[PDB]
Amino acid sequence: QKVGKFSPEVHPPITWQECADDGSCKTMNGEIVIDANWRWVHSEQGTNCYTGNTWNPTLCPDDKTCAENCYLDGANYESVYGITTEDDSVRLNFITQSQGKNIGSRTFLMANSTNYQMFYVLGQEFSFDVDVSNLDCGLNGALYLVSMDSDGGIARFPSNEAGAQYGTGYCDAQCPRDLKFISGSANVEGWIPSSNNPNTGYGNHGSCCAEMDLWEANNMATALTPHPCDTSSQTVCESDSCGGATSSNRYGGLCDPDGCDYNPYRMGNTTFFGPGQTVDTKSVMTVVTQFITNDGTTTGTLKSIKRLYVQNGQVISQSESTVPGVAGNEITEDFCHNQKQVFGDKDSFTKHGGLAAMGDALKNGMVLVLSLWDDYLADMLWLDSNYPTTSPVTEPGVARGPCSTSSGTPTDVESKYPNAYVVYSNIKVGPINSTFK
Ligand SMILES: *[C@@H]1O[C@H](CO)[C@@H](O)[C@H](O)[C@H]1NC(C)=O
Ligand SMILES: *[C@@H]1O[C@H](CO)[C@@H](O)[C@H](O)[C@H]1NC(C)=O
Repeated sequence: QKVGKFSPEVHPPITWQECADDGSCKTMNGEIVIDANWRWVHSEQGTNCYTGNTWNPTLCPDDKTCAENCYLDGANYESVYGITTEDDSVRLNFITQSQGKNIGSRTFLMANSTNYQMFYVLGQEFSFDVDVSNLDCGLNGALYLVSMDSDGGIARFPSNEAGAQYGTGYCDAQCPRDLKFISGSANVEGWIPSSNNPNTGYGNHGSCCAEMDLWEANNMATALTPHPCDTSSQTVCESDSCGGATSSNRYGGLCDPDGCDYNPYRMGNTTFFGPGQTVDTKSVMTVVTQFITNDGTTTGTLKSIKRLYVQNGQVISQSESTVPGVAGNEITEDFCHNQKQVFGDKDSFTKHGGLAAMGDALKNGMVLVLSLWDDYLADMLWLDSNYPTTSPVTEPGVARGPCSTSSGTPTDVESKYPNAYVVYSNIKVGPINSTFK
């Protein structure tokens, strides 16, 4: 992608902290960039290169031609995308009106104006605070890690002239082909609009990546899900090599589209995560995610992922799995194997390396994503509600939340909750047990 000049790109700044065993935590300055896919893509004096879910056929006949012709540009974070920052806090609004109608956003935490803040959390812990009280079923405020390049693909693909500044170089375990710019080129070739989503379509190329879903939730449900890949860093895909939820064969690819999820509701305890419940979604909460290794050091193999919450001065641990025979409250090899077994989902997790593989991604740098969206693929029924909708409720793994099968249809949630939003704050990174108590 090339760089336009109609608006300057100003990242709204955010603080976060780095802790030590003490409990002492030092303040680190950072800033937030919107994903390139939400940007206006225009010609020298555009004239859109991309409107709705369809490219400009004259401006973008090919990837090479479109790369010559089209430019990324600066984003008005508040007035257009509903994005603001407040000391340690970031807020993302769902529906924001201006010249156009914006639905949600995907953003990344940057260290400086040109580079993503890489995190190294193997044997470490990652903590943050979140307000999901103004979210409802159908919505998903996601906070997660991906194996992106610090620079946004500039070093590997010089034709990319914008880089991490303009939020380029995205990838994940879904190996997504909806990205307009992949690897220094456009992805207009072989574009097919989405069947239900009027904003997205899919080109002949995708962007594979490891993915550690720390947090995907609304006020009714949450999910912690590692997604390993055969190879860890950003790999490009051709069309049907991809796999992923978007494609027609989701498992014919190099990454795991499902992951080893832990959802308390899905694992049996239906009075743990929700409004007025053990972990009370009506109020702000701290979300701790430890990453235990073999030797308890930063160099060992990822043995376990532990979840602790902190609310109102009380440490509250992850609730157990009452599913037989799926034991514990931690994500491990043995838990994941029995999970996939007992639930009857394809064990794509192990096929692509499992937790060992996911540790390897974490061993290298991974970038922090903060996002908020509704789901056009599955109406978010895999997070809240019963999935698949046809199967019996009481069948193990079917019920993931207390929400209707009929809810979460994008048109309804966009019509119902235009003032909905998420709040991410109080981001701390340090040794196990160093970011709370
Ligand atoms: C951003 O941080 C990276 C990593 O240290 C560095 O390579 C780059 O030069 C930085 N940019 C600055 C300080 O302007
Ligand atoms: C649900 O989880 C909570 C939190 O650990 C626990 O106190 C409660 O016993 C669980 N419910 C059942 C039926 O075990």
